[PDB]
Amino acid sequence: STAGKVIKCKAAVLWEVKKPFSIEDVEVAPPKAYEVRIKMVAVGICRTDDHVVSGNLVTPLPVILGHEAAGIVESVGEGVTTVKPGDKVIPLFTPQCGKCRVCKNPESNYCLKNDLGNPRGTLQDGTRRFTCRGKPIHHFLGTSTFSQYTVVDENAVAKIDAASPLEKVCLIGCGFSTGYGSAVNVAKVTPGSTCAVFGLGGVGLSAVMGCKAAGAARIIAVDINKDKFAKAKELGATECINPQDYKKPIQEVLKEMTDGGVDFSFEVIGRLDTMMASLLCCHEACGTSVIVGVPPASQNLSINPMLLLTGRTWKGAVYGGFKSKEGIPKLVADFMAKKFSLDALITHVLPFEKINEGFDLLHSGKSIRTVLTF
Amino acid sequence: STAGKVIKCKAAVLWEVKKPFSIEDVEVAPPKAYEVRIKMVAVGICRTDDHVVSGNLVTPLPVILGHEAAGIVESVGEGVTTVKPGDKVIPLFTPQCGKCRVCKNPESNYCLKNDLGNPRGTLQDGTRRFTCRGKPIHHFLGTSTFSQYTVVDENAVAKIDAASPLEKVCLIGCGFSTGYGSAVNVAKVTPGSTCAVFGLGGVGLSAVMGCKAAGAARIIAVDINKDKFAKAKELGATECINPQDYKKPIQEVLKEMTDGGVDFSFEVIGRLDTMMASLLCCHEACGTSVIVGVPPASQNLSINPMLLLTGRTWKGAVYGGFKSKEGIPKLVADFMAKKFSLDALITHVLPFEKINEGFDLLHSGKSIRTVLTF
Ligand SMILES: NC(=O)c1ccc[n+]([C@@H]2O[C@H](COP(=O)([O-])OP(=O)(O)OC[C@H]3O[C@@H](n4cnc5c(N)ncnc54)[C@H](O)[C@@H]3O)[C@@H](O)[C@H]2O)c1
Ligand SMILES: NC(=O)c1ccc[n+]([C@@H]2O[C@H](COP(=O)([O-])OP(=O)(O)OC[C@H]3O[C@@H](n4cnc5c(N)ncnc54)[C@H](O)[C@@H]3O)[C@@H](O)[C@H]2O)c1
Ligand SMILES: [Zn+2]
Ligand SMILES: [Zn+2]
Ligand SMILES: [Zn+2]
Ligand SMILES: [Zn+2]
Repeated sequence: STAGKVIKCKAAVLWEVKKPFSIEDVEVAPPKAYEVRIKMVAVGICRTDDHVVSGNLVTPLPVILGHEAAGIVESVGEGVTTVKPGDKVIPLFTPQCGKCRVCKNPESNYCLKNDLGNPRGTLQDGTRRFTCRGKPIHHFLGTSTFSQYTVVDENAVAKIDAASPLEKVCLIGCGFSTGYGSAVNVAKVTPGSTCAVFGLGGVGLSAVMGCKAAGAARIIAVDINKDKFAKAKELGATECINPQDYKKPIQEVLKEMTDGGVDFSFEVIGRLDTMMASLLCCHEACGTSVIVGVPPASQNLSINPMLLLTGRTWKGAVYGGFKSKEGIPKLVADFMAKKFSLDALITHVLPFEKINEGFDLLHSGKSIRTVLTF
Repeated sequence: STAGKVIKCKAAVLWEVKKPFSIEDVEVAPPKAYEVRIKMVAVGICRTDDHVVSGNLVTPLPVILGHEAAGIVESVGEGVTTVKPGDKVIPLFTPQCGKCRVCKNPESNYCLKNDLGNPRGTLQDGTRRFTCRGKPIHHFLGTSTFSQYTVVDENAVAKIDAASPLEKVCLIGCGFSTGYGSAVNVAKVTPGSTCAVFGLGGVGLSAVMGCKAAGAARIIAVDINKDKFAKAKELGATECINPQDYKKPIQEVLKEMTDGGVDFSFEVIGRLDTMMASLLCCHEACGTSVIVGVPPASQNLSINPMLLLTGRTWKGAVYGGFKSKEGIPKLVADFMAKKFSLDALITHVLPFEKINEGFDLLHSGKSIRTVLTF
């Protein structure tokens, strides 16, 4: 078929920050050893991809973004053992190399092969694999799934049940794993808990579902766009509060209604002020706050150490604490076992060519998740 | 009798900022409903008392300070079931009321009857018990043990072993418990780990001891006053490193030396600089940083969220996370079972009358603990 030689296909290239997508012809080069070329079926538009086109994330340009996705293996490099041609996979946006200090810790998931800390714009081997009009293109977060084909490494590709719906199970690459793992795994939510979840988009609604899942007493979701409330209610929310109806700031309104702080506070928006509301609204001698939202580049918060001395614990994490290559297999098997549902979150399915339109529904706020089909 | 009514004795009166403490004559009105009037026998000087004098801790003046002590029950106020007269007893700078949210909740020890957070200088009910020169005097942290006699509340005092050598055992009243529990109880130092302790005065050295009791493998004790290292070492430190011998900042100094970050970092000092230094030296994808030192009056840190999004967990604590009425007798029981030695922390024993000399000894770096015997 194509394996061995190069494939020429399309992609939605980002050339300039604050500039639209260019769906172009590109040349995706052969899988090297311990790497794999995938053929996409469906990709999801996540707000982390919208942080690079607006300058909040700094990454080398030109670049082809994307990371919540699903596809089928077209070829394997030498000694690739885990997957084989024909197989179904979900590309992981943080790998599980198997050998590093982080990886060895049962409790850590930010493997030392990730491109989040300081972006290289390559694949672990040192190079790139894309060329457009002769100009090579950079790889986003290792995955680069906004293209009709992709080469990712063997330790960052997770195989899934060959009976999975690729057009639904794709949010398990970031959207769900992240939010759900924040509640379930990271914050260690207790049956009885009172949680406050700031932000009602596809990664936060999975934290609402996760809080419910763990046995929360009250789940207070916070947002500015009120059409978000309904869906959240429907997934596990006890009450929904839009901070615009208040005279006192929302950390006060949320404190008074829970007896001076919620048990767990989550911030799934990603902005410097709400990261403080989410610290101030938990209970001062027993709260916990999990930062989930990736913030604006180079900008700092100011906090007085007395806010933590009494006991609030502040933390955060990437991929909901789930070990990419070992955990996503499982999480897909739980989708399949009919244990939870991704259908609530996917609100529109546009073909790949409308990638920018999806980005406009994300910006106006009509989408929980827009899924792109190849 | 001693008991019955108002006692007239000597006390350590702080009438103004940065003043020497006068030893004047005060009157100690008898314990009301559910109160205790203890006679002091041994008190320890702790830098938190000192934080008031220097203005780091605004607390209302005139005042009697001291919260680290032992003595014997004298007159007990009507309704007390907890302790009776003659019991060798230790006061507690954080109450364990039993009934409040924090008290009910299995992890928090910050009882609401505290003037720790927000001060008031009285005993719980709102009134004060000492008068000097027809002027009424405030209390410090509901204890005020720098005095021959004091009136505590019932939910704030602990019953200990009638064999306990007051003079040494008094240290569990702040210094030991805080540092110990900071490792053993809240950082949760897992076995075969690497810990860093910044600061080597009474409480800090108990934090060194606690990390060893938990079973960590490398203990790095960072402190500028070299002299302390001899004790530190002998007590449980692996390598205590002094900050001035370096060219490079102590965070990265420790980062390289530990494969990018120590596992548990504690700051048992109070310098804002050091609270930051300690966060940055713990491992980005699973580091832990407990604040233990009391920051001076409203000097706020500036930090960027990315230090937490990868996995660091920042948090704080009072009383080793030990619930007061409970943990301190248990801990003293282990001390009576020869579990630790408080001899190694006590470096001077002054006659009470010398209160002023002991503060100087603190300020010099000659002392670890100084016991002012009554
Ligand atoms: N931790 C991770 O591993 C990880 C992975 C992916 C994404 N993320 C982060 O999650 C963030 C959220 O992503 P998303 O997928 O949910 O997209 P999203 O854009 O749909 O969600 C944002 C929500 O915030 C709401 N909002 C806006 N202003 C608000 C305000 N001032 N107060 C409260 N709510 C407000 C918006 O209306 C929307 O409901 C992303 O920015 C990204 O940084 C984190
Ligand atoms: N949370 C609580 O329960 C609790 C209880 C008691 C005390 N505290 C606080 O803990 C702190 C310690 O008490 P202590 O009696 O042991 O005081 P201490 O003065 O004896 O300890 C200070 C140590 O820090 C060292 N040091 C000073 N500046 C330094 C710097 N810039 N870098 C590194 N080391 C430096 C000093 O050399 C000394 O070794 C005080 O701030 C006190 O207010 C908290
Ligand atoms: Zn790894
Ligand atoms: Zn994403
Ligand atoms: Zn103290
Ligand atoms: Zn209480």
